[PDB]
Amino acid sequence: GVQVETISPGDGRTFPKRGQTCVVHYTGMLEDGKKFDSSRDRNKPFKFMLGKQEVIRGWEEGVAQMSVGQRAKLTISPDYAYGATGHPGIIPPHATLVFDVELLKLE
Ligand SMILES: CCC(C)(C)C(=O)C(=O)N1CCCC[C@H]1C(=O)O[C@H](CCc1ccccc1)C1CCCCC1
Repeated sequence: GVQVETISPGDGRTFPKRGQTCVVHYTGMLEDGKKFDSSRDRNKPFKFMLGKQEVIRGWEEGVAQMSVGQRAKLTISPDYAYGATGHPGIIPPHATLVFDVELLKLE
C-alpha cells in the first residue's frame, strides 16, 4: 500500500478532491536512498490532476491524504507503483519507492 509519514504539517483542512490539480514538489528515491528524480532539482513543481489516472496509484492514494502545506514521505509498495515492469532504465522490477512530497497548492 502507501504509508504516509509527515515531515512538516499542512493546514489539516484543505485536502485534494478528484478533478483538482495538485502542485507538488517531490524527490523520488529507492529504499537505499538513491535519488532517481526530483522536481526540487528542476525548481519547477510537478502538477497532476487527482483522479485522472496519470500518476502511480501510491500518489493518487497518498497525496489525497495530505493537506495543503504538508510535506510527507510516501513509502509505496511495487504493486502501488510500477510492479513487475519497473520503469525502463530507472526503476527496477518489484521496487518499493520512497517519495518526499510537498503539497504546495491546489488549482
Ligand atoms: C518514472 C518517472 C520518474 C522517475 C521521473 C518519477 O520519479 C516518478 O515515478 N513519478 C513522476 C512524479 C509523479 C510520480 C511518478 C509517476 O506517477 O510517474 C508517471 C507514470 C505514470 C504511470 C502510472 C501508472 C502506471 C504506470 C505509469 C509519469 C508522470 C509523467 C512523466 C513520466 C512518469
